[PDB]
Amino acid sequence: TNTLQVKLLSKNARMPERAGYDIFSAETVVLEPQEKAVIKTDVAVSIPEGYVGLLTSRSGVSSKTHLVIETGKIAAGYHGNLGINIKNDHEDDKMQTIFLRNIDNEKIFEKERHLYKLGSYRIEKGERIAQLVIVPIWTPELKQVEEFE
Amino acid sequence: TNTLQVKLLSKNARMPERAGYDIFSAETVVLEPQEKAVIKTDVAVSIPEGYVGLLTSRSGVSSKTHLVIETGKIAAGYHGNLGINIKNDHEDDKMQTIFLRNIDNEKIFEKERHLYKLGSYRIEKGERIAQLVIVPIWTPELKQVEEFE
Amino acid sequence: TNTLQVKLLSKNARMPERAGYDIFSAETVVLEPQEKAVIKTDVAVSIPEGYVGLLTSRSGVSSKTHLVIETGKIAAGYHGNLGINIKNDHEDDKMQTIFLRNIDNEKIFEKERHLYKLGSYRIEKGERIAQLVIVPIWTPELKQVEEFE
Ligand SMILES: O=c1ccn([C@H]2C[C@H](O)[C@@H](COP(=O)(O)NP(=O)(O)OP(=O)(O)O)O2)c(=O)[nH]1
Ligand SMILES: O=c1ccn([C@H]2C[C@H](O)[C@@H](COP(=O)(O)NP(=O)(O)OP(=O)(O)O)O2)c(=O)[nH]1
Ligand SMILES: O=c1ccn([C@H]2C[C@H](O)[C@@H](COP(=O)(O)NP(=O)(O)OP(=O)(O)O)O2)c(=O)[nH]1
Ligand code: NI
Ligand code: NI
Repeated sequence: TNTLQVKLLSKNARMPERAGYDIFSAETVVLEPQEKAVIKTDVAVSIPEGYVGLLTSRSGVSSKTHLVIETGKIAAGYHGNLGINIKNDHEDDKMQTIFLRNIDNEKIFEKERHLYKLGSYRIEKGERIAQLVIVPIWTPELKQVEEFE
Repeated sequence: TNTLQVKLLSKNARMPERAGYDIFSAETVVLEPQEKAVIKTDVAVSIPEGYVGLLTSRSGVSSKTHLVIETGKIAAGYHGNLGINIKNDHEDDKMQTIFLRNIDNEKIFEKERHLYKLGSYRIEKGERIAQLVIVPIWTPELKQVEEFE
Repeated sequence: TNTLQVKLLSKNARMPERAGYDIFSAETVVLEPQEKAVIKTDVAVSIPEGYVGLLTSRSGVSSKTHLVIETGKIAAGYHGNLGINIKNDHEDDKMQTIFLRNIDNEKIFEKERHLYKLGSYRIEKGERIAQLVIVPIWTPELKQVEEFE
């Protein structure tokens, strides 16, 4: 029908909301400068054939922070946990600071002061970090050709 | 109809040209190694429903330079100024040089010699830095599901 | 018809395979930390009008390695050699190691021990490094407008 199925794999998951669908983190993580990771959404979707999903970066977080989301391509009928392919592309300049930075590049004040690497970010459980955009995909048969028509 | 509306927000803006639409800068800026920014196009568009716009990187500039454009997703019926989400991902190696580099990685000769950080780029007002690609988006209603069909 | 033409430009090329089409390298290359490059596929395609191709990153390699593929936008009816726009975004920390890393971040054991820069990768001729995803593109005529409807 004209409806997309969504399964919540955990009590940490969070239903998407709408043009593109806001995707939420299911875990709290701390990324150091240049650290890679795959953030679990604990959400799965059943995209019908003739469609590919795009788990792509959000504009707010991406423009404001060094959090770089490589757009994931959700294949039609892939039912696994959707993971955010992320890298804190902030330069590892060896410096230190007492402040983590949220997904709005603002400092997180700590009641218990800790020492962090400069350019570190914290993603909180249930935060809007990505979004899902579904678009039609064309799958034709391939033809080995010596020269095009 | 079969026509996309385009509004010029400034005397610095520049009409797009065509497969994908060439987007022009409306400002001259200088990005240091690892500097983030949002370059204003001074251009706005009214994308109809059932379509999402993609303000994505150009092939020439992106392959030739360290100028990294995170593809923007222009939602159907967003009428604001389109901004290029960019980062000069060149490593900040602390070195210095007398040359800025254009969007073709070539050196810019300065009649008035200045000291710049190595790996700096200059985007000129009215230069082709990005392009707009519009594609159909699918928006179905979401259904909370315990298991897929 | 309902068929996409594919031409092999070399004896090093390799036919794509299928949701998205797996793209193979036609050359063996070694990328140092922060090195840019355009990897030749030795493959050309004739995408019909009303469609744009997306030479985008693979999930395995991209999430596992620092190999960053800026998604290429293959315009309808572009018949040139498809090249992978890549950057080894691993930080140039000046360190050295005897191991190259494959597209699975695993160490490559060398029978002839050599000295490499830490965070270097090797792409092998005939490896799955990218994939092609074709989606419909909308090309309307542009209208200069003082205010939207
Ligand atoms: O960022 C991502 C990327 C992929 N994925 C999922 C969706 C997709 O079904 C799967 C990998 O598909 P890709 O086409 O992106 N890469 P791969 O070539 O490994 O998949 P396949 O071999 O099935 O084409 O992993 C994510 O959840 N997040
Ligand atoms: O690079 C960009 C990214 C976004 N934009 C614009 C277009 C879009 O309408 C708006 C942000 O939409 P996104 O879906 O990209 N992110 P966000 O989640 O913040 O928007 P919304 O909350 O409306 O979904 O900003 C740009 O001009 N350039
Ligand atoms: O990563 C890439 C990017 C582009 N290409 C090819 C496909 C495309 O037809 C051509 C460049 O088209 P783009 O729209 O990506 N950039 P450009 O503005 O230079 O092309 P045009 O001026 O024709 O719009 O180069 C690749 O093979 N790999
Ligand atoms: Ni993209
Ligand atoms: Ni970097």
